Amino acid sequence: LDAMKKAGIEDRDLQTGGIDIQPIYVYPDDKNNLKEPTITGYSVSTSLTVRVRELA
Amino acid sequence: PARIAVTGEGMMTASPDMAILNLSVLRQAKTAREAMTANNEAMTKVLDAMKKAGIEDRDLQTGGIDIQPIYVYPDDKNNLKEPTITGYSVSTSLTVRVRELANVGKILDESVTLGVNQGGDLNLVNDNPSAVINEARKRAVANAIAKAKTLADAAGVGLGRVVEISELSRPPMPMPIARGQFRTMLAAAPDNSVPIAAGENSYNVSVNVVFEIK
Amino acid sequence: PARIAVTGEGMMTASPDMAILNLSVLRQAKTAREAMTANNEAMTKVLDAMKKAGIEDRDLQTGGIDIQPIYVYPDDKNNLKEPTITGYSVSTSLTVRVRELANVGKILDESVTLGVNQGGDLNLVNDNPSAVINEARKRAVANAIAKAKTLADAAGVGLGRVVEISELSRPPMPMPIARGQFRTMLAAAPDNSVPIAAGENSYNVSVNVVFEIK
Amino acid sequence: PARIAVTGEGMMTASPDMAILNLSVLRQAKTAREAMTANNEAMTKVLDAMKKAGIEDRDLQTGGIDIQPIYVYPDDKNNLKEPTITGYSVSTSLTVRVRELANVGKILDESVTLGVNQGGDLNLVNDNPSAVINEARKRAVANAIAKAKTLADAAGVGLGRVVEISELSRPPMPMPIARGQFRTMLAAAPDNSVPIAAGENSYNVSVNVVFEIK
Amino acid sequence: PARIAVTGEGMMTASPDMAILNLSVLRQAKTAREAMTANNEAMTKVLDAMKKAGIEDRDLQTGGIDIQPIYVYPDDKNNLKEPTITGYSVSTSLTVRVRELANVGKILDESVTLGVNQGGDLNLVNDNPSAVINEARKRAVANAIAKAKTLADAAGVGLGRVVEISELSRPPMPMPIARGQFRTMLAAAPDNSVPIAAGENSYNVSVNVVFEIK
Amino acid sequence: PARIAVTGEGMMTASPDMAILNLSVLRQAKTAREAMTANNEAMTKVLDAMKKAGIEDRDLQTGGIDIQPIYVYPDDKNNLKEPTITGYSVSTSLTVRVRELANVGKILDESVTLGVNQGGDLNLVNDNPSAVINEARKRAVANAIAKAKTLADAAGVGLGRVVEISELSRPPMPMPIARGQFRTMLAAAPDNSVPIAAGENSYNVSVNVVFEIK
Amino acid sequence: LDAMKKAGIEDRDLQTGGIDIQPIYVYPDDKNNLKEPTITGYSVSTSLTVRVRELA
Repeated sequence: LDAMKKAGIEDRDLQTGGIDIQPIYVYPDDKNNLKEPTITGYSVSTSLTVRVRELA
Repeated sequence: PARIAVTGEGMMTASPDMAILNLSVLRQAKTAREAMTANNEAMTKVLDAMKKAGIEDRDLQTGGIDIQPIYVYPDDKNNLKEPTITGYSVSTSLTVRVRELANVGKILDESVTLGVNQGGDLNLVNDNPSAVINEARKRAVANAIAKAKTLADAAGVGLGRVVEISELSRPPMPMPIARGQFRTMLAAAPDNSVPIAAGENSYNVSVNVVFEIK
Repeated sequence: PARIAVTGEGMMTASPDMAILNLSVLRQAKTAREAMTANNEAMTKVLDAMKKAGIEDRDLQTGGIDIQPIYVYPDDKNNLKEPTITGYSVSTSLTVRVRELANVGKILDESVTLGVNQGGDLNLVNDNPSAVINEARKRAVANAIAKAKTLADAAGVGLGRVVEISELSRPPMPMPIARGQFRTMLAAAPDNSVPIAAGENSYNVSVNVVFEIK
Repeated sequence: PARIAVTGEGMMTASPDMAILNLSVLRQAKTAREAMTANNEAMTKVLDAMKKAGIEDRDLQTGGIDIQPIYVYPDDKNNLKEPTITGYSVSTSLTVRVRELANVGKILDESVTLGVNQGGDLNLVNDNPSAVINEARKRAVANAIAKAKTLADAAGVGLGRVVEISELSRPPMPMPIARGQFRTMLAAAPDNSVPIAAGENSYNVSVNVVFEIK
Repeated sequence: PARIAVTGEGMMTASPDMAILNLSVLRQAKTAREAMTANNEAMTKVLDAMKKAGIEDRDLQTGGIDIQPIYVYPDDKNNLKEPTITGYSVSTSLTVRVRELANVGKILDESVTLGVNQGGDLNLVNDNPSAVINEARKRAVANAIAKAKTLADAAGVGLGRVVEISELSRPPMPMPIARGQFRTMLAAAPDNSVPIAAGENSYNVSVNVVFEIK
Repeated sequence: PARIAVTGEGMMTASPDMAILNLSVLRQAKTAREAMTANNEAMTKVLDAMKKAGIEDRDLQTGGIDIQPIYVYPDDKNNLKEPTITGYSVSTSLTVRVRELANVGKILDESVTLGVNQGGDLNLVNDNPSAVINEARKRAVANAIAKAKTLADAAGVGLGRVVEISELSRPPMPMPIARGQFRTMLAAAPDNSVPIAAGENSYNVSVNVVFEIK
Repeated sequence: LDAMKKAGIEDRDLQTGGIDIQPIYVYPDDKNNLKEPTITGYSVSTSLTVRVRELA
């Protein structure tokens, strides 16, 4: 958003929120001997919307 | 040129005296370089646990590196409308020969607790099979001779010298004895001997012998 | 004439010495001519990067090229009923021979970094299989003889010269040892060598030979 | 008599030089006789624009004609509910032999300008395939005598004269590489000749030899 | 005894000379008898139009009468049981051979304004292939000859008398060349004869030669 | 023993000079006995109409009686919940050879009006085909000789005596010339001759000849 | 086999061997929150054949 607020869009045209968080797995294959998956980390995103005034 | 020609077939069964565990150590990094250095490490560790858990060196082996990228996949809240790569998982295989088949328990459990694997599915051999085949052979040819001799009286002719033996057959992988493969063996077993049972390996042999008549 | 004729095969497994990457170059530009140009360029870029990165010229090679038209296809506000050609992607491919394993990560992660693609696609080998193969070949022959002797004893006949040898088999493949081959491979193991690891590579040969009966 | 009979297999792999391309020029009419000329000249339009980007005559050839009706297709107006002939459309193929790789975008975008293609099928063979083949061939035979010898040496015999060569196998095809060829290609490549690589033409020849045993 | 066995292909390509249109001419009547002559008459009408249209009595052929019912099929306003025969329809086939290829559009067009449809179906052929076909034979032998030369050498033997030649294969036939057949052709084609183009016909001969090794 | 061995193939086409009508008289009774006596009657009648319609006796033939029960079937208002037998239909076949192919019309229509049948589908032969085959043969063998002579110069050897001719092939049913079977003939026709057309019968022959070399 | 050797079949009519050993899992359900299965123990059998002479 720093990059945006500099990129030219005011604090009134920006919004955040809606965290999302879920595993990241290692899936069974040739070289399996893993049972179904196993959790190698996590992955996280929040959504952020940007409102571009001045269509051009 | 008058010959009699028969197929002989041998029979041999046996009890696994071994176990062989196939295992995979895989640990993961955000890059590949450190992928292995982390596996390679986790490895000499797990390897060691084993020598001290009481395994001889003649009974251990390795190789089989595998490098697989690790991605993230679309859901509610995601992008590239798709998966994109976040790391690598590196897995190597180490096999272990458990001699003294009564020791598999000690050596099996200790594995589930090294985080190595939930496999190690039934795999058991006899490690001097060569000796067993070789008998099965002898029964085979020796058996063929029996047929031969039978046929030649039944036709009232003499059984002569052996002109051709041939084994052009695909050699005998050993035989776990399956469910519906049940009676085949029973049926196909040798007479006047001690019985057979599932989980027994069994080695057959087919041979062709040709004797000249008179 | 009198002859005893058998087949034999022996086989050989080895954990891999190397890794070979098939890597390629995405560059595309709105006509063909500067498509290849922009390629040729972003290529020689990577090469210098590879060499400096540690590997030799004998150890990396290239060639072959395809320019595929790049399109726009119908959608919303596409009053186009069907596709036109908005550019070209030209890409070609470069193989990277990585001798010395513990390097593979450092070099793969440059396939990540600069360009390239997903890949490495798990390509391993041993530098010269040519040698491993031959030992197979040799174990197979001597194995054949082994059989012959047994049979000959069982039938009470000594064995003569070798009247003939045949390998009309399609040449051997490095059929890798994987799950499905776990057992089958284990089955063909020459006895009391080191066991095999999953991920190893199995070279295997089968050959027929024919002896006179002494 | 005695002998060893083996199939040797040589192989060679190469790098496209020329790029041959098939483009076809089609114009239309209300009629055959009329539009056929509309093609006949529009040809020598581009037969020219080709020497003017500088393609030789040795490098330009054509033939074959396709004259076929164009119809008009029922929707909501339609009628006689079939379609019916509003004219003819004639094509002719001209092919363009383009040597010098990096020079091909030139003579390719020359197309998209004049019609005649969308994208190219872009087929690239090489200088004298008869040449590469011919060495995969020599390689093959050599590889056979090689094989035979490993065999005799292991079997305790001598290797004699060649009493038979043959290859009646169906003659070899330039054989470019896919990703599935992956490994299966790595197999056959002479050890330590240039590492192989995608898009390369691959030529196998396979050959059968019998030497007498001594 | 000692020999070498090769096959080799021979390969020759040609553009079309003529075109040959199959044209069927049908009219129809409430009964056979009348349909037949109603045809005959209109028939004679059309070749007259051709013989004037510029094609000699040597370029025209007739024959192959065909005659079948014409029905009224059951519908809303049926009360007819299955169909009922409202007349007959008759056609004879007549083929026209257009020499001088640039004269097709002329003739093709006429063949329509007179009825008969069947656009020229791109049956452009050539008349004496026998020389072209024959050429490919001559090719094929001499190829396979130069194939044994190669073989004898790399195996170090001298290549002797020709003991056998045979062409038993499915006879040489004008397989024309189009999109799918691209690579497999130019790949299998003569080096530095002209380049090869779509729409051409191609004649392959394949034979088998056996020389005495000595 | 040095030979050259080739397949020859002949070609012959032709215009049906005949027609052959296959017809069925079936009339029906409430019993079988009177089934035929009613057919047998309706027969000698229709037979006669034909001799007087101008057909020779050499051109007529019969046989093929067929007796089929005739039932009634369930609906709204019926019983046995089923079909039950009410009579018999008896049908015999009479075939007629129309010579003078221009006379089929007169003889066809007169049939639809005897109530005989709505068949008589296109069936036309030439009735001295033996003479045509025989040529096709001569071209075949004569053609093989051509190949032979070709091959032996191209290898620079002499064409000798004829040691084996063989025709083990399934003999030549005649060939109506179909739609997509179109070019096969065109392609496969003899050089320097008058063209071919649909509805033409065509007779091919394949023969094997083997000459000794020198 | 003790029970058999007493049940009347000689040491010549009995055979053993063919060990088999595999996990035992707890499979995911309503009250899952377990990912695929998880290993709650193991189960072991050996095969033993008995040869009944005297068909009756």
